[PDB]
Amino acid sequence: GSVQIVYKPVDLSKVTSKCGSLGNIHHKPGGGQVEVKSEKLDFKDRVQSKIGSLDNITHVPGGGNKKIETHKLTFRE
Amino acid sequence: GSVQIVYKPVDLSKVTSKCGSLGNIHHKPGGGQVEVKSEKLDFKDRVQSKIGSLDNITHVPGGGNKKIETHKLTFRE
Amino acid sequence: GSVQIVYKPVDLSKVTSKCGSLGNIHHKPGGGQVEVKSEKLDFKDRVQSKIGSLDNITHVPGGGNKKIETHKLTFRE
Amino acid sequence: GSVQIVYKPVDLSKVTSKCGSLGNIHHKPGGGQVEVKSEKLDFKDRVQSKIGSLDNITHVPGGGNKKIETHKLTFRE
Amino acid sequence: GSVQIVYKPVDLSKVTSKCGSLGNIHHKPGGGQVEVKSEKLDFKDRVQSKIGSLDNITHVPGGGNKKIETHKLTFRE
Amino acid sequence: GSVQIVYKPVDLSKVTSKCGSLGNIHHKPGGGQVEVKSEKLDFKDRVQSKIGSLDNITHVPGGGNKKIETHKLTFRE
Amino acid sequence: GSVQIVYKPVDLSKVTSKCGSLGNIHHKPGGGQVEVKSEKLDFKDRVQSKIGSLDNITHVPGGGNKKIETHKLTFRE
Amino acid sequence: GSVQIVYKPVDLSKVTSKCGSLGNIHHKPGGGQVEVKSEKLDFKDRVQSKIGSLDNITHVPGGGNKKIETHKLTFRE
Amino acid sequence: GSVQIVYKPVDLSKVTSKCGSLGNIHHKPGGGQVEVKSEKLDFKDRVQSKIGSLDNITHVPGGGNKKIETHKLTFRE
Amino acid sequence: GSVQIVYKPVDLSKVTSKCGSLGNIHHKPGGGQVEVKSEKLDFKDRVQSKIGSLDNITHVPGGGNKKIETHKLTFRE
Repeated sequence: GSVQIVYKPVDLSKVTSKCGSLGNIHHKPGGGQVEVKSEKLDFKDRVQSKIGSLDNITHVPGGGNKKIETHKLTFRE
Repeated sequence: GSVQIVYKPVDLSKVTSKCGSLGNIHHKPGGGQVEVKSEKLDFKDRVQSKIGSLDNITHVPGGGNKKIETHKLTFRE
Repeated sequence: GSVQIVYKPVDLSKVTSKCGSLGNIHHKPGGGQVEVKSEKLDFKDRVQSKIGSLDNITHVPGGGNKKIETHKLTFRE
Repeated sequence: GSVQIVYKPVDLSKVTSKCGSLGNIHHKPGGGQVEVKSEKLDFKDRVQSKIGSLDNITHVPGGGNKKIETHKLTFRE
Repeated sequence: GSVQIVYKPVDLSKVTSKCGSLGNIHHKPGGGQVEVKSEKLDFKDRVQSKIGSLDNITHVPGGGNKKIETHKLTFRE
Repeated sequence: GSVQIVYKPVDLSKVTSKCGSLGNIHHKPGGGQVEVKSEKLDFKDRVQSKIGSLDNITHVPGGGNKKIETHKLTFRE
Repeated sequence: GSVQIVYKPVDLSKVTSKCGSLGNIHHKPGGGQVEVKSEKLDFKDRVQSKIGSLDNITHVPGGGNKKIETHKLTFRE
Repeated sequence: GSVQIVYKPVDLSKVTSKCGSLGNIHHKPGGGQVEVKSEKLDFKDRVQSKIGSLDNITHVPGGGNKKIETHKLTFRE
Repeated sequence: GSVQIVYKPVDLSKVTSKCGSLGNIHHKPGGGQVEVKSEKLDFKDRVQSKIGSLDNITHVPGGGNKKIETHKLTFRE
Repeated sequence: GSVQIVYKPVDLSKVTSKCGSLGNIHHKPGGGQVEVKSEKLDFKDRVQSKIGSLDNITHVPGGGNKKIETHKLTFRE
């Protein structure tokens, strides 16, 4: 019972950006107010939690391109 | 019982952007107010939670292109 | 019982944008007010939750193109 | 029962950015106010938690491109 | 029962940025105020926690590109 | 007798190929026979001769693109 | 008799190939026979001769692209 | 009789190849026979001769790209 | 009779190859036979001769790219 | 009769190869036979001769790139 598996994908891909100018961004929000009340906290096992967050993010990449490639060969029995 | 599997996809793809100018963005919201009250918190197993969030994001990539490619060969029995 | 499987798709695709100018965006909302009251929280297993959110997002990519490609060969028995 | 598995994907990919100028970013939010009250905290097992956060991030990469590639060959029995 | 596994992926990838100028970034938020009250803290096992944080980050890489590659061959029995 | 000659041709040309897959070429001619009889050969001055040849050529370039350019400026008086 | 000659050709040309896969070339001719009979050979001056040849050429370049350029400026008086 | 000659050609050309995979070339000709009969050879001046040849060439360059440039400026009086 | 010759060609050219994999070349010709009969050879002046040859060449360069440049400035009076 | 010749060609050229893998070359010709008969050889002046040769060449350079440059300035009076 011969089994042959050949796995050779070829990727010549290209994720590209060109910008001539990326300027004059202004991020001036007014002041936020967050008031969170939790009487008891009791986290267990796998938990990711954000309580009372005020995030002011300015994210200006000249690129920002991305490429996620996943390869997976699975030979069970 | 011979089995042959050949897996060679070819990808010459291209995700491209061109911009001449990317300017003059203004992000000036008024002040937000969040008030969340939870009497008891009890998270378990796998939980992702956001409570009381005020997120002011300015995201200006010159590109921002993306390419998600997934390959999967599965040989069970 | 010979089995031959040849898997070679060819992709010369192209997801492209051209813009001459991308300017003069203004994002000035009035102030929001969120008031959420939950007497008890009890999350279990796999849960994604957002409670009391005020998100002010300005997303101005010069591109923003995307390409999701999924390949899957499955050989059961 | 001969088994041959050949795994040689070829990747000549390219995630590239070009910007002529990336300037004049201003990040001037108003002052935020976060007030979080939790009567008892009791975290267990694997927990990631953020309580009372005021994050003012300015992230201006000249690039910011990324490439996540995952390869996985799995030979069970 | 001969088993041969050949694992030789080839990667000639390239994550590249070019910027002509990356200047004139101003990060002047107003003063934040965080007040977090937790009556008792009791962390156990694996816990990552942030309580009462005011982070003012200015992150301006001339590049900022990244490449995460993961290879994994698993031969169980 | 003022003579001004400005010779500035501008060339942004582009000779491009994209081939996803180029395979499975078989060049299997039958055997040939060449018989040339002569007695005298008296070549002189500029002679490019070729007598009694049997060529089998498999020429498979990945692009094989050509660009031939020729600029001449001649000036007598 | 002022003579001005300005010779500034500008060349931004581009001869490009992209081949995803270039494989499986078989060059299997049958055996050939060449028989050339002569008595006198009297080559003189510039003679490029080739008598009785049997060439088997497998030429498989990955690009094989060419660019041939020629600039001449001739000036008599 | 003032004579000014300005010879400044500008060359930003580009001869490029990208091959993902270049494999599986078989060059298996049958055996050839070459028989050349002569009596006198009387080559003189400039003769490039080649008598009775049997070439088997497998030429597989990864790029094999060429660029041939030629600049001449000739000035008589 | 003032004569000015300015010879400044500018060359930013680029002859480039990228090959992911270059393998599995087989050069297995059958055996050849060459028989050349002559009586007199009387070569003189400049003769480049080659009599009775049998070449088997496997030429597999990783790039094999060439750039040939030639500048001449000739000035008589 | 003032004569000024300025010869300043500027060369930023680039002859480049990138090969990920270069392997599995087999050069296995059959045995050849060469038989050359003559009686007199009377070479004179400049003769480059080659009689009765049998070459087996495996030439596998990692790059094998070439750049040939030639500058001449000739000045008579």
